[PDB]
Amino acid sequence: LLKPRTLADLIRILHELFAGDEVNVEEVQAVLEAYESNPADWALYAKFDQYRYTRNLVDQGNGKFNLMILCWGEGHGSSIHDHTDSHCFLKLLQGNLKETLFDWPDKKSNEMIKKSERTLRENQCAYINDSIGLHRVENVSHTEPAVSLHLYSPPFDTCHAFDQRTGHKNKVTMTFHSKFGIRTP
Ligand SMILES: [Fe+3]
Repeated sequence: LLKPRTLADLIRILHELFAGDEVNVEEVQAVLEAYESNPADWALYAKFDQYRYTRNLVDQGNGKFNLMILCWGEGHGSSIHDHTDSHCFLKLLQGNLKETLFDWPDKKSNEMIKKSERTLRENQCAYINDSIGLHRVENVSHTEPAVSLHLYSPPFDTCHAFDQRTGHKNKVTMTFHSKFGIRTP
């Protein structure tokens, strides 16, 4: 496990770590954390939208994981969501994100209430999966966009969004704003 000097080396070490069947979560998190965000490395993926956060595919991990860059304008956030029985690693490349943790709801319609919340700062790496809980990610800044590096394994095309007032969930199809630096139709 060596310190990645650049995004490209980070991706090379990631392919080595996911070469097997089973993920060593702590080692992935440690190496994502060790990568010191350099904007020159990832400017190509930092494609923003005025109305909501964008998902920008970087690498498909030989089918073992999706590595993608998310671009969060001021005030942009996600729904409360799950991660489709996959691992989710979330590293801050620039700015700050607020993460709010929720428990899976009862089957009785009730307001979802937060377990916790925390700020993720530049270069920190958060980890989550469905056995830990659900979560919402937002850029609450009024002045600074955020950029995060997300790694899901196994990859998934769809997830669930949760309505904070009832806990009822609906299915959501992930959209890509770009793939490999190329904007999608
Ligand atoms: Fe998430």
